[PDB]
Amino acid sequence: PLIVPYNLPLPGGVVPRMLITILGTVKPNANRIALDFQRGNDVAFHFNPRFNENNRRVIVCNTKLDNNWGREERQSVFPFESGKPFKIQVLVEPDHFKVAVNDAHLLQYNHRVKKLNEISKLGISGDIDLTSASYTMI
Ligand SMILES: O=C(O)[C@H]1O[C@H](O[C@@H]2[C@H](O)[C@@H](O)[C@@H](O[C@@H]3[C@H](O)[C@@H](O)[C@H](O)O[C@@H]3C(=O)O)O[C@@H]2C(=O)O)[C@H](O)[C@@H](O)[C@H]1O
Repeated sequence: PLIVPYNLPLPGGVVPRMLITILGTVKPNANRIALDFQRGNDVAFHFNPRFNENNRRVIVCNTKLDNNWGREERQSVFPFESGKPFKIQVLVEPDHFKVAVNDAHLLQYNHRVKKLNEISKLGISGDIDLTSASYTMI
C-alpha cells in the first residue's frame, strides 16, 4: 500500500485519451474521499465522495481558482461503501473528465481549467487504504 495523502505526478499535465486509475479500499466509518487534480495551487477537478453530509451520501465535484471554490456539481449516485475495495477511473476527454467507478460510468465534469497540460499533479486523500495510483494512454 501507499501513504495517504498521496501525490501522483502527471508529467506534462493531462491530455485527452489519458486514463488515471486509483485502486483502494474505503476504511470503516469513512467520512470522505478526495481526488484533486491540481494546476499548481489551483484545483482543476476536485472529486469528493462524502459519506455523511447531513446523513446522506453524495459525490461533490468542484474547481478552486486563486483559493476560491466555484459552483459545486453534485451526483447522488454513490457507488462507494465503507469497508469495500474500489477502482476509480478518470478518463480525460476533450471537453470533460469522465469518471467510472468499479467499471460503471458515474459522472462527467466539464473542463473549467483550460490548460490541461499544466494539470500536473493528482492528490489522493481521505479515509482510504490506497493500493495503487497510475495512468496509461488509451
Ligand atoms: O457540514 C457543513 O455543512 C460544513 O459546511 C461548510 O463546509 C463545507 C464543506 O462541507 C467542506 O468540506 C468545505 O468544502 C470545500 C469547498 O468549500 C467546496 O466548495 C468544495 O466543493 O469542497 C471543498 C472540500 O471538500 O474541501 O467547505 C464547505 C463550505 O461551505 O464552506 C462549513 O465550513 C463547515 O464548517 C460545515 O459547517
